[PDB]
Amino acid sequence: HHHAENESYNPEFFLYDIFLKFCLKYIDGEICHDLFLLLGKYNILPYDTSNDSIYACTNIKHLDFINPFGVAAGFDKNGVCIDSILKLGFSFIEIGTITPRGQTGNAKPRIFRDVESRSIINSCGFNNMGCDKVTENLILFRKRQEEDKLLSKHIVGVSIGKNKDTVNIVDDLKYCINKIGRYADYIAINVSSPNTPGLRDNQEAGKLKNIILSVKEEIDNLEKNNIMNDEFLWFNTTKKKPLVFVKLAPDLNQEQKKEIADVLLETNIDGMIISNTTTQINDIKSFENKKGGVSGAKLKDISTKFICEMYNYTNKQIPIIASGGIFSGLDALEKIEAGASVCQLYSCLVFNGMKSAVQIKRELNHLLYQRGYYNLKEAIGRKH
Ligand SMILES: Cc1cc2nc3c(=O)[nH]c(=O)nc-3n(C[C@H](O)[C@H](O)[C@H](O)COP(=O)(O)O)c2cc1C
Ligand SMILES: Cc1cc([C@@H](C)NC(=O)c2[nH]cc(C3(c4ccc(C(F)(F)F)nc4)CC3)c2C)n[nH]1
Ligand SMILES: O=C(O)c1cc(=O)[nH]c(=O)[nH]1
Repeated sequence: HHHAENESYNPEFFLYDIFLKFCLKYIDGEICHDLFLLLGKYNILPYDTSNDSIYACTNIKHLDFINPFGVAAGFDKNGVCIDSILKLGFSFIEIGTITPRGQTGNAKPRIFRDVESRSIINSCGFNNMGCDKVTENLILFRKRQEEDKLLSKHIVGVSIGKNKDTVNIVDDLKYCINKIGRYADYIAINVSSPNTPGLRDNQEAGKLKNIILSVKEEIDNLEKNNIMNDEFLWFNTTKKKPLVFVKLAPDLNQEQKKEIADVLLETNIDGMIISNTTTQINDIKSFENKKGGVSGAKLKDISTKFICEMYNYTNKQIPIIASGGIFSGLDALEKIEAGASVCQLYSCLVFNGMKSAVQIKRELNHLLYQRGYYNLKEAIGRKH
């Protein structure tokens, strides 16, 4: 895997795969992740030195993604590794999920990998330093961005959720908006983690509608009450108020999916993230003892079908962010042709490591060539 065919700051430098195979075999998952974050904290991760193809750029409303690959929520929960993760070759990252107060999360061990099936199962429970500290972390990023031209088009979304013991989710969502919203290019509303009791209940149509409208109202009030401030309000990439996405769980029946789509149309959500982890996977022997949501290759078909379903149920009016089992350029094109405008990676970064973005971007470009597309946007929804 000598990178020279396509030194150490190259994401495909041959030692990374060697270290990763060893880590995946012998080293606890959460310790591997700590080591990754530590390398990123000290800016010693490798970095991608390519200009991305202009023919694989994509957008959701005014968000102009330089390429179609971001890192999904839950990878940099605290926003401590934003620059270094982006510089691996990703166009955006969704930090969080954050909650108003910090939490250490559910008890360990709580994360388990299965290399054979390229799957993960987790019961993390929203481990994060809390909205106020993560807001300081994001502000530090936004200040570095302001000075580094190389980062000026990269996007940062923030996933928001509730503390375990909070009764009304809306209170926690509004708290996060008023503290971190002005530094976000978009807000992702997390009503789909399987590891916070009762959170998924908020996918019910009536509750979801009130959640979306409350979040939009709070963002709109943030603007109204602060535009005239001397310091410009939107200290983000877009220089506009954050868009609002909802992240949905794949474990829903067809009637729930249809009622949610009706709500998304009425409330004018800006995007839907399809999807979070699933609790409906049984045939992973090494996970049989274990609690939580499953990610990875065994989630691919489930979530791709879910994209097709919500694209049609929303009559193609709500942009889609794809999450679930994306590893290859083929996987990515299947999500886009199913309806997605943009892809998020998580398991691919765990199992393929530092080369994840370089490799998948290369694979997608070649496929767009072979398939005869002029650009990526032409492929969106072409399955339908
Ligand atoms: C350890 C772990 C923590 C996660 N934490 C979050 C989270 O905090 N918020 C969220 O919206 N999704 C979270 N996810 C889900 C991912 O963002 C992603 O939606 C999911 O893993 C499916 O994508 P993949 O198959 O590419 O891994 C987490 C996933 C894992 C494995
Ligand atoms: C929230 C959460 C997620 C997790 C688990 C699922 N994350 C991981 O397994 C993980 N994350 C990052 C890595 C990579 C890495 C890590 C270390 C090294 C080395 F340099 F040390 F070799 N190389 C490569 C893949 C790049 C891995 C294997 N736990 N908790
Ligand atoms: O923090 C977690 O446990 C978590 C959140 C989420 O949204 N999805 C997930 O799989 N885990």
